[PDB]
Formats: sequence, C-alpha cells, structure tokens
Amino acid sequence: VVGGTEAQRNSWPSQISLQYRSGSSWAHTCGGTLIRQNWVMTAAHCVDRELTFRVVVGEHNLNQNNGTEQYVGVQKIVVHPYWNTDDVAAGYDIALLRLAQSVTLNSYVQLGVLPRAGTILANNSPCYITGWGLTRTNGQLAQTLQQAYLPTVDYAICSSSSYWGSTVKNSMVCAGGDGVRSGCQGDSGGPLHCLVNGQYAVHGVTSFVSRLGCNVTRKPTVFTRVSAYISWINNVIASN
Ligand SMILES: [Ca+2]
Repeated sequence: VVGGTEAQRNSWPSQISLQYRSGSSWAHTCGGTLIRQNWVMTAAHCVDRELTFRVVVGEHNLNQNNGTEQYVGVQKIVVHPYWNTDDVAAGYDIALLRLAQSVTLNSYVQLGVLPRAGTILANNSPCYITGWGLTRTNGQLAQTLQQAYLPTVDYAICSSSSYWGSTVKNSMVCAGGDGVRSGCQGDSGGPLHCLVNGQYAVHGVTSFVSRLGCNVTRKPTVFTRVSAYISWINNVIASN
C-alpha cells in the first residue's frame, strides 16, 4: 500500500497473508480474505505459479511473533474457470482456497462480510485497502499491516479515456487514483473494505495497477468486483 498508515492491530480481522515456501523459509506474496473458517478468497493471479502455499491469519507484523497468528496449509485451490493468466484485463481474477483445517475465530480472526449479489457502489464511496504490499513503486514490503483510504471511482468514469478506458470492465471496481495512495505489488488478492449501511464489507479483491507505477494520477487501483461473483462463490463452497 502506497501512501498508507499503519492499521490498528484488530481493525481488519479477516485479512490474511498468503505465503509460499522459498527453500526453507516462507515469503509473503499476496493478501486474501477469510470468508469461511476453512475458505479464503484471493486473486487468481496469486496462485498462477505452482508453489507450496500456506495462509496466516491473525497476522499484523510479518517479521515477528505477535502471539496471535495461526498457520494453516492450503488443501485445494479453485480458480475461476474463465480466468486467463495472459489477460488480467479480461477479469475473473478470483480464486478460492480450501484450508487444510478450520481456523479458530477470535478477536484477531473473523470472517469477512460479503456484499449482496449485484451491489454497485456510488461514485466516491468510502473504502479502505489493506495489505503488506510495497509502500512505494519498486520499493519494499511493509512489515506491519497498512491501510489507505481509497474512495471508489464509478465505472462510467473509470472506463473513460482519461482513466483506464476499455481496460476496465463492469465486473471490476476502481478506487483511488489521486496519485498519492494506492495498492501495490504484494497487496494483490487482498480486500477493499467499503462502508455500507454502517458495516464494512469486502467489495473488491485487489487485481492490478498501472505498468507505469502503483500510485499514478487517473490510474486508480483495480479490483475484482466481489458482488459479481456471489453465486459462483456460494456454488463452490457448498459443493467442495
Ligand atoms: Ca507476526
């Protein structure tokens, strides 16, 4: 997260860290959202490479024991059937991970709230992006969870020529673009929490930013619109 601030230790309990094994150590690669005690929602591009993945819940500082973390392996990966690695702009950047075991819920580990199917947010809706991703374009990962206020930019505006143009679809949500705050590498797959009816709900899964850099004016961070995949999500969890 570029231009963010350190999040309170228990502000976003559904946030998870998706890590892969590198030799004899683990490395953070993406964010995600705990949606069931044994299911995690993340971006499909986070699991394109065939590596060994593990999920960490109740995490705050990546480099030190907080005494609240739970480490669980990934048993099965279900990527959306239409996902195409060579065309992230085509959408469908979403995947579900079945955990090897159910995690225990407490003040640091809670399920994320999903929006009702089809819900579209008005322009400039209040949302926050969270993650341990780069704090600057071509920078380094954050040690502690960061958050940044990223109001939404409706489809009409986001798909205009001055912004993303035809690169963005209605199955996506745009947020930010002020040239100061944005998601960045390492935030992928993470949540976009938006306040609706007094409750924070996860409306997006971080998908992509500009090739020119993370925080670029008129190039808001793009997220997979969760509300467009509710039926798919429910079908997978109830089936597997
Ligand atoms: Ca830790």
